[PDB]
Amino acid sequence: QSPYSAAMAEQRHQEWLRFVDLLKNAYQNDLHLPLLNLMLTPDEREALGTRVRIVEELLRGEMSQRELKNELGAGIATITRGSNSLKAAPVELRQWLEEVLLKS
Amino acid sequence: QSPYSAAMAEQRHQEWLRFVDLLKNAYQNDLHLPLLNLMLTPDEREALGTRVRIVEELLRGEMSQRELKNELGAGIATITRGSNSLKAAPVELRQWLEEVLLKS
DNA sequence: CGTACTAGTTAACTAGTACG
DNA sequence: CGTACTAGTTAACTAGTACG
Ligand SMILES: N[C@@H](Cc1c[nH]c2ccccc12)C(=O)O
Ligand SMILES: N[C@@H](Cc1c[nH]c2ccccc12)C(=O)O
Repeated sequence: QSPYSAAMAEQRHQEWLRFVDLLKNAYQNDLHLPLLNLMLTPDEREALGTRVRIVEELLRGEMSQRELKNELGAGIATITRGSNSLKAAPVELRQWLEEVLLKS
Repeated sequence: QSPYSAAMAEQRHQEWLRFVDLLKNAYQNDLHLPLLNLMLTPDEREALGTRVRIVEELLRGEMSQRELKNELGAGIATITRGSNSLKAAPVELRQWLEEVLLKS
């Protein structure tokens, strides 16, 4: 009896993270932006602004349900379906989401 | 006309950067992955996946224009229109592309 | 008070061929 | 031999209302 893969690494990284390695070369300076004008599009930083704005504004929960859609212009399907993604993720790394709002 | 500084206007984009400061908090550890599962989508690693595939395979030039389409499945309009993006970018920061192509 | 949902229109990307 | 084009389809995202 002998296991195939278990010691050192359990999950294998093939695509999304070899991209996060070149991102840390332009994150020390700030050259991942002319790099994003060659491999992706302006529509990727258009959907980062309004998507990161309904989550950064929902987690506060003061004026974010009926009265928020008029300020930016993002429907009630995106503002409350962004809430459905929070209940699927785990709590050990939802905990880091608290490490980046609370300010420690 | 002027020895130092030419034309005064001042301009800054605040959307992709509210996402780059919180991305640097999870880049020191590695919690930007549960982060990409609740405010990005699985199509955001399918676009960083296949878009980093036609550029990292075009810049070398071995099997990335005609014989590539069957190996993964992206069509000839993405692997040849991705070449048109390089002709628009500048050489001062395309130079950093050499800082991460030669070494990587 | 809050959420979920039913109806409403837009956007990128994919695939095999045409010519320089 | 290396690029770009004609024709083909596959997902994403907006908006305003009603019920628990
Ligand atoms: N994964 C997101 C999908 C999404 C696309 N565009 C959005 C804009 C805002 C919020 C969420 C989204 C969700 O279902 O929640
Ligand atoms: N700006 C890119 C947009 C793009 C979308 N999907 C792609 C796939 C591969 C390469 C580029 C892309 C282009 O037109 O080239």
